[PDB]
Amino acid sequence: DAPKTFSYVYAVDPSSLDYSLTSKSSTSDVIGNVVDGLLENDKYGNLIPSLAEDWSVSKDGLTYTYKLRKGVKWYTSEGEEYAEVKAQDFVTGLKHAADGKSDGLSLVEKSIKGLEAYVSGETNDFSTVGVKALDDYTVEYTLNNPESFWNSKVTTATMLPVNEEFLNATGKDYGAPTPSSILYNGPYFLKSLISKSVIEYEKNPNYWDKENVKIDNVKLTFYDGSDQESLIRSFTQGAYTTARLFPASSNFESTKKEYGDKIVYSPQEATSYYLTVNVNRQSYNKTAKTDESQKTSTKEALLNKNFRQALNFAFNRHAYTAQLNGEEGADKIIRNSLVPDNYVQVAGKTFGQLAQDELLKYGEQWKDVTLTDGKDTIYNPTKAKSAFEKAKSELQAKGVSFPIHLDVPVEQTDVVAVQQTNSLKQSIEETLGTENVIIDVLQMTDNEKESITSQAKVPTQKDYDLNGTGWGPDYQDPATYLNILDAKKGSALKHLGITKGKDPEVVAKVGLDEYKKLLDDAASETSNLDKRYEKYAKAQAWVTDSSLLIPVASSGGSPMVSRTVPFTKAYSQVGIKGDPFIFKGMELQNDIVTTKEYDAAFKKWQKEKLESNAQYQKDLEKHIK
Amino acid sequence: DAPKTFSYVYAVDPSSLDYSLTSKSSTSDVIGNVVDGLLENDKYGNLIPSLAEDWSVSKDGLTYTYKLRKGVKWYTSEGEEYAEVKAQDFVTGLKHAADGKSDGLSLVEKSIKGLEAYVSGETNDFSTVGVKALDDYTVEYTLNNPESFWNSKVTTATMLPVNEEFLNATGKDYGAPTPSSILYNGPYFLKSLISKSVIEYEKNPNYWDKENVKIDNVKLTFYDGSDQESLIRSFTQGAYTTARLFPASSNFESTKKEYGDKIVYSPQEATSYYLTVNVNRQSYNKTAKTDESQKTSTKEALLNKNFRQALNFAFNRHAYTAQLNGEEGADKIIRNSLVPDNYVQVAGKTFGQLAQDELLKYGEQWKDVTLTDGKDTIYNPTKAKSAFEKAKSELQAKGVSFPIHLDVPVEQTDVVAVQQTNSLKQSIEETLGTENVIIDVLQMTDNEKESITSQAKVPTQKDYDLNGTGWGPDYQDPATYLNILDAKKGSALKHLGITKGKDPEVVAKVGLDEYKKLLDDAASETSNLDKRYEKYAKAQAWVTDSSLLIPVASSGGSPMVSRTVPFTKAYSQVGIKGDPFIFKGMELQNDIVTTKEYDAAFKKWQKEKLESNAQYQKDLEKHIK
Repeated sequence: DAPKTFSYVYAVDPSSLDYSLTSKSSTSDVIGNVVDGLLENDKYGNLIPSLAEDWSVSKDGLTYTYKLRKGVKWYTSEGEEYAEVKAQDFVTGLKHAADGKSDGLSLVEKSIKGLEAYVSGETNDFSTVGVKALDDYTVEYTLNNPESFWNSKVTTATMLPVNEEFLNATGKDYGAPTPSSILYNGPYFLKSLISKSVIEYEKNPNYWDKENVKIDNVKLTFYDGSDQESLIRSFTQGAYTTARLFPASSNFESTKKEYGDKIVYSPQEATSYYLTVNVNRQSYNKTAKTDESQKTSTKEALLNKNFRQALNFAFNRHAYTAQLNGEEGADKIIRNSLVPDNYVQVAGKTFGQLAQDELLKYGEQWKDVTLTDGKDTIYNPTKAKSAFEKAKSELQAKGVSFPIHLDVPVEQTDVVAVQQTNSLKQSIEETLGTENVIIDVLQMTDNEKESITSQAKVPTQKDYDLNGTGWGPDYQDPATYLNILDAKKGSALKHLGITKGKDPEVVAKVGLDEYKKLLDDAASETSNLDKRYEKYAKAQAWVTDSSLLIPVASSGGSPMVSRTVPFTKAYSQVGIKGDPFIFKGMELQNDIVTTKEYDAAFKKWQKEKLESNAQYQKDLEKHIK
Repeated sequence: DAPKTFSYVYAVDPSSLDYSLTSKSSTSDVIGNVVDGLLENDKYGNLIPSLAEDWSVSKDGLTYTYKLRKGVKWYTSEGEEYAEVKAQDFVTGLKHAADGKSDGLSLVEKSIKGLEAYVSGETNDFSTVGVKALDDYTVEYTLNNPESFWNSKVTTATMLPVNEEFLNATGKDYGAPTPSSILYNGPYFLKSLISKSVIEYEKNPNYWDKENVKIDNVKLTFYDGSDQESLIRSFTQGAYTTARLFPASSNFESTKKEYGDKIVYSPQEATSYYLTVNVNRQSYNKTAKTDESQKTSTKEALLNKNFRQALNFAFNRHAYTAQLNGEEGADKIIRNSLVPDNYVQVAGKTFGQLAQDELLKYGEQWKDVTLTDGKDTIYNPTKAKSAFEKAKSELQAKGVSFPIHLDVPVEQTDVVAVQQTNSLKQSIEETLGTENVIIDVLQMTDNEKESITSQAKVPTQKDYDLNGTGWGPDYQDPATYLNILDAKKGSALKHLGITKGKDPEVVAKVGLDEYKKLLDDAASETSNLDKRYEKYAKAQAWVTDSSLLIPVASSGGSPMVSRTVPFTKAYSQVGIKGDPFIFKGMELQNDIVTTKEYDAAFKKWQKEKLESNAQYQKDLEKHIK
């Protein structure tokens, strides 16, 4: 349901309940809950009607008139009806503040006409002061000067109403620090006021605005400041509704990890996911195209490198991976390469660092593109439109018809895959415009999607224009990734519609023959790791530029909570000795690992892993004999 | 202490424990914990010694030789010593993989010399294959070609050792999915393997590297994927050490708030804290200056506006408020003005918006300075050095001697105040250089700090050059702040060493007479709120430029946790009806408010409060009669 009791603390006892005579907040903090004035504040600070249901100010700004609500009663400490709140109770309160030498008078002493002369003593009768009860329900204030901020003063303790009969009947005991010494017309009764112990309010069931009083009981235990941690301790046990924390105390950091974020996203792993562009499709059993003019224009468009690059630059990876992971986890799985950035290294430089240095040769469009993990560096609508206009003119000189239709199958029963593909259609069509490119998302069963993609071994059966797939490593060398596009044995050629031994026509068109020379020149380096990894980085740059394997994401990046000490476990990306279920070296702890501790441990591990692998590689020389 | 049991899940049963014959990960995930090979991985991925205590490769890269550790034993399922691990066990394992038609052979089939011919069947004797036991503790591999990634292959299941006696003795039952079907030499014993139920490992107490095995017991309950939420549920009950979360499930968001950050910093409040520059000091009972030449040069320096602006631009507020609040709470209390940004508004434009528009008249140094809350916009070391060089030349033409010494008292027993003042000395001296300015932090008792600042009513007793103090509002008008510098009645003049009715000399030097004309012109507007608040914004711009009241911070910004529904409570900055202990309108809830929910509620409240106050101000017209 919803709680109706509020429990917290207070720090200063009220020495007096006479709100007319003192405005120290140790009194007002009680009185503001139990005694109402002319106006209130809403949740936005606006001065809204309280005991005055309406108010007006004269044209000259000197006269303020308040129309009171009629059915409002004063109530005793015991809850018994005393009398009806009348306009004269506002003359009484202000007259009591003057006669009683109140400390809260300087806000209105020189504003209310004739009041300053009455407090100084040069008049002895209150009739001259600019507060009048024109009738039982009309309070009128007259000021010396116009005050645009006057209404902000009517919510002070000095300006509250006081019943004259009760004031004189109780006499010297009026305003004593006990609940029986004042009368109540506000949202709450003061049920208990025990010095250096407790303050208790209970909702007044006859309050005129009882429906806005949503907390029925309020209890404030006395807090001396001797134990700053009693509050967060009581809150954790459920005794307090709220708890102030103190950043300077010796215990703040422990409090921070107990109530801080604990969800962490595992580091990205070695499997790389990408989209395969079918540049040699001869199966159209599942297409949205109608003409052969559309099939032809699509086939020529996909063979154009500028057109594949325009698709690449137009694809919003964050929106695509926000559908599978979180919005907070969307960047945690993005990969802009095929070989992971740090899969190997030479002289402290990661493979992605090497591959990026070879990438700008292919054109200015690769400026600022880093072949890294964690953030989409490829998506660029400006670059995508610039790439497409170049493709548009090349194709338009070949009788190509626009828009280009692109079939992308997806399993209808896979909600995330549908949402992801719909986002792919969205980002590309938004960037390139639907008069240019149309992504035809074809939803279908598990098996027909599978029958035209993953179990369509024969390339001539691959029935799509774009499809998502992945690849993971088998040995600690870039070739385990980069060999999948090998013109004669590459396993990824069937996903592009290319058979391993045929199609020299298509292989030459997409440039896979130039890639083949890059593969063999890199493979020839059997000993020199520097030359070897430099030459494979040239191959990765070709893949990035080719846009045949439009990168999407990696494995890993899954959210989790854990009491495992992170980055103590043995680590590997090939073999079995660093797999996820390897427990040698792993440490456990009693407390949940917080997100901040995990991210600080990850950055330190990243820094140490770089140094360790580099020192290890230098030490490979000592194992020669 | 530290837990020694790991509890989680597994999803695929091992169909076989014969690691030589299959490399499916449903087998390797078990075997990697219980059977060791030549090399391991450390926590960084490096291939480190395992059963081979050292290894070498020939100059041509074709021959790899591994020196085994001697005291390693094979152990039964029961924990009984079987035999000592010898080099021949690596010939046996690879020969078993060939004879048994293993699926994990394609990694090394064409690398190990003569192996491919043996698996194809054109040789029938294993003596031709490039794996040899040169003695009981020397394994030698011969490759067809050099492979810089070869060692990454020796941690695969296919490459693990196998005892020949046990292999032939157990026969057809070898590798069955039961723990008695293999032998153990790795970190763990396989204690239980019940299909679709449990996998249990126990630490092997005789393991050669037992000190790196820090988890004693591992239990993996079978997880079928039928209930994705069983994992986070079991983790919350303490049954699992870790738990994967699934961002697509209907329950992820609830999981996120249960394990997400819950600490929130209350919004900044109306009290403004600032540093008062003593421009008229005639009490030197607590100073670090020695000469009169230093007192004179300091007195003239503080009267220079460029010098006060250089101090202002040089003061790092984030570092100062990182000592009182958190490092995560440091910006949560910063204020760059005297009047709060949104204290009043005209036509949807906040007072800080008005004041900023009047600020750039005073010079280019106020470019990009916003008079807002939340982020230090004043601190600028470039602007501080540019301001000081202008001050340097003006003062150097008046016989002023550098560095300028500035006394700043602080209560020694107040740790935070000491740390804060030391950071003030740090940031200013780092920016301006210690040959130019020196901030002399004078630590002292509670009372002497109090005796020369807050209870030194007479201005001639103010014994400092800079001191921190604050001021809060009494009515909803900018004048409640801006009147404190009034030349004849302003309460803040004594903090600058200026008496309310005297010192026309000093008042004219710092320009407080020009400020006085700004105050009266603004005060003259009794009705037009637009002209009134525009003219007070001109006064605030003068204060910002004067740098007599160098702004520091606000009240509020305190960290807390709460079950209160935020921004339902009545709100006010003057009066008593919106004070912190006002409970009318406040709502409670059962769950702890998370930081994300509180910050989304704050931004929405900020947006609504702006619209509500503006609609309210337009509606003030209907109350005229």
